[PDB]
Amino acid sequence: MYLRITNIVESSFFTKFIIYLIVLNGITMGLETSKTFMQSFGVYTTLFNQIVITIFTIEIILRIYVHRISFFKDPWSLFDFFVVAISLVPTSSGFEILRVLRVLRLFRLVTAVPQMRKIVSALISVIPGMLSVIALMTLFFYIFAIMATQLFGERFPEWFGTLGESFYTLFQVMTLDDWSNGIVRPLMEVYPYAWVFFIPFIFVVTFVMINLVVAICVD
Amino acid sequence: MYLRITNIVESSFFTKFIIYLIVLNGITMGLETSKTFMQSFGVYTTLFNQIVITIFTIEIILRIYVHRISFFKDPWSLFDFFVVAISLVPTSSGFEILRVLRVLRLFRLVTAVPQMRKIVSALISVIPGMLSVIALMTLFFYIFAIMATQLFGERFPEWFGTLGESFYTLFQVMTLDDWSNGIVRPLMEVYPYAWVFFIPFIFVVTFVMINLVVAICVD
Amino acid sequence: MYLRITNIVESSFFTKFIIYLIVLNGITMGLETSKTFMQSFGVYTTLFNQIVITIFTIEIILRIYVHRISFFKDPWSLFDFFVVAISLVPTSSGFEILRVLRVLRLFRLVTAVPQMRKIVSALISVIPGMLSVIALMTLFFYIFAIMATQLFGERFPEWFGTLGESFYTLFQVMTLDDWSNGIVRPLMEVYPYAWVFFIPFIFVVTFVMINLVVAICVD
Amino acid sequence: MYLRITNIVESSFFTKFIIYLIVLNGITMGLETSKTFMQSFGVYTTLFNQIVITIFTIEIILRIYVHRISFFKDPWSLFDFFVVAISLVPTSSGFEILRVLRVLRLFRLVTAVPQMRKIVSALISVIPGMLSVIALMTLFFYIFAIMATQLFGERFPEWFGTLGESFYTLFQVMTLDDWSNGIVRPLMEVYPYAWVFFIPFIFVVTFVMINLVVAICVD
Ligand SMILES: [Ca+2]
Ligand SMILES: [Ca+2]
Repeated sequence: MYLRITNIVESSFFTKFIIYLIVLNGITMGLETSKTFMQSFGVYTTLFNQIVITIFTIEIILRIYVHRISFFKDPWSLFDFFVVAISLVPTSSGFEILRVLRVLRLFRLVTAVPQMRKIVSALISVIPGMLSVIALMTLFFYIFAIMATQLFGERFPEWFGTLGESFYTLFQVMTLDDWSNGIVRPLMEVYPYAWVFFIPFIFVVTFVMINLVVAICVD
Repeated sequence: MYLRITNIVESSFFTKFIIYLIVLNGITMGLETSKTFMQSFGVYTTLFNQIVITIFTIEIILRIYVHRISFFKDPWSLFDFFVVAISLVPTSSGFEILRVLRVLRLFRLVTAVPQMRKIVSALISVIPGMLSVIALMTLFFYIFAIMATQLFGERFPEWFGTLGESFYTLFQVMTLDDWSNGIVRPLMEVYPYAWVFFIPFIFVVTFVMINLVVAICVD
Repeated sequence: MYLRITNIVESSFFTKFIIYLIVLNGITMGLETSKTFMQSFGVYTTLFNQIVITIFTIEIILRIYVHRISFFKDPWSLFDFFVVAISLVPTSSGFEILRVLRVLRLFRLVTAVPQMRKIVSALISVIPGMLSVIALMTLFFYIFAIMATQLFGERFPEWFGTLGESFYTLFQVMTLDDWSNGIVRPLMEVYPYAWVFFIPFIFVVTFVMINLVVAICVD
Repeated sequence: MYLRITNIVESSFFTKFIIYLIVLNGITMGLETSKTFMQSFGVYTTLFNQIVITIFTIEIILRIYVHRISFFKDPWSLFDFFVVAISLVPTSSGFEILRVLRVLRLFRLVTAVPQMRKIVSALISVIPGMLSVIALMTLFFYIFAIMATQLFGERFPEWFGTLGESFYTLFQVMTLDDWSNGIVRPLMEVYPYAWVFFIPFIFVVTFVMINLVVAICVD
């Protein structure tokens, strides 16, 4: 039966049928948003949902026999596995993000339609070039986050109280989001010199970020 | 009579006369802004305004006898038709926005003068080389918007209570506009881990946007 | 005496004596900032000021005989002229920005030193290859600023009440400064669809602004 | 004994031992953040600290014999000296920032690992080609910072009261951080024309900054 299924799975109709399902479960998920819609068609949607989930595991099962090892060395395939697997944990127990993480299957429209794959791959491929910088920065954030925690977290614990909090705040300053009126001006009412910590921080982090982008507009 | 009017329409004087009317009507519309000016010279204005609208329909009528089907295959011509069209719907009934949409005719200055046409066309021309990415993002926004609506819309309905609102709020975070003190910090007072949703959201969306820009610094 | 002075003006000493004065008057102007310093050495620096103002007029006079018509066709010279002229208008009368515009002379350090001149000129020269774009944008701002005034000015006059106000607010949205929580969200409490005006406005304006930057990276 | 140690220092083991210490002290410094961890194992980590600081000075001592004048002409080497030196200054007296500045030693992970050194060097190397522009801006900031102090510092001393504050505030406008609702709109409630100072300021400073990035995508 091997070549029978290898001709079912690999068939245009099979793929195009999967894609047709994604776009339907996709649409169906944007409807599960309406409290109104659930009070009229809630049952329709939960069933339709459970259905598609089977169809996708059947498919993923079929897909595996036709590929075996070759499959668990395909990024795109692994993805579909894990995404469907997430969708498999029952509508219960554990955390509830799993019920929410289900909507990740709409990312299959990327995986199971070229052009997306291409563009996605075009994007991801840039990442290796950045890891030298990214590393540098994370060391930097780690260093400043520590300094910040022990300079400001006594009077300003919301913002710098914990190593993690400083990380968050520092990230915020880096996105330049409300950094002066929101954060540094307050700090200064107590620690006049706080500007000496944040202006340099901003220069460095924005400098690095400009290089990093110019780096990507060459490779 | 055709070649008579073809010579009239194609005549530089005709074009330049149109362009002259635009720069007059534009100035007129900026004066229609002043409550003072309208009490003084509102009469002068509304008639000069209606006059121009006639002239522009006559022109557009003339312009079609001289181009026929070639016209409705011209972007710029279509534009002008559709723009003057808007301005034709009476100063009453339906949606008061129409009366306001009238000012779109000042975009005829773009259409009736080249170099503008050049620059605009230069701009537009970049779009198709972006649609692979734009689509990618929209799928992303769509996925996260749904996730957010079901993660935060109960305690935070202004911001996430609805698919639309999540779209809006998500866009706002993307523009990095007041995203931390304005939104995530609040969110966190209830959902400590909301940073796990938004920091990734921010990296991705910002990354994509950098690639999209560099993509245009190649083509 | 012509060639005598033509040898004084062109003299490296003279030029370097000018640059020396600038850096002093510059230093002197940052000292004039302190209320304390003025209560000690105010009279010192006021005279020192009037002194330098003469020296600079003497020079610009000498500079003219030596160059005549050639001088009033030099950007950098015209500048130096006008910036000294401002510094000549009596310490009284009219507007008091003239007392404040006097600090523009420190821009002579840009004029009187190359590399600065190089860099300034390098910058400026990019401008003509932007005017096509700048025009487009200004037309756009003018169009939207009009729409906005007659759509939100009635309920929201601080922000859109006047053509100028809308220009201002629009600029602010363009810099993406506090635009959603600060403006569009309030707007929406009254005009639910105001998002329809501002999201597009942002796309256009930021798209256009990105192209304009990529233009300056191929020129 | 010279060549004996020149084979100790210049050994793989040595370097990799140093790197191993950094990553350990680094982890130790993130644990010193927790008030909990300090009430438990504070003693462990305070000793561990003095230990590493010894090892590092011994190493730096060794490193100098093996290198002499070649060492105090290596950026990276000088760094480690200075950084370790700061870490030597007793746990008392003067200012406490010295105690905090100690965490700068984690920058040795950059000093003492290539690729980092490469990437950092890549970045720093870009700087000299910016000094022409940077200079320009600092003159510009200085000129406007002075202007602002005398136009707004009387009614608005938090923001422009002192030369320094104006620098700070102006910097903030440059990052476009809450500049309109936070600063200019208020300023305008008293000085209607303040927009005539800040909008130009913003174009110039943003324009320049755009070029400066385009420069770094050519050099
Ligand atoms: Ca803000
Ligand atoms: Ca902001």
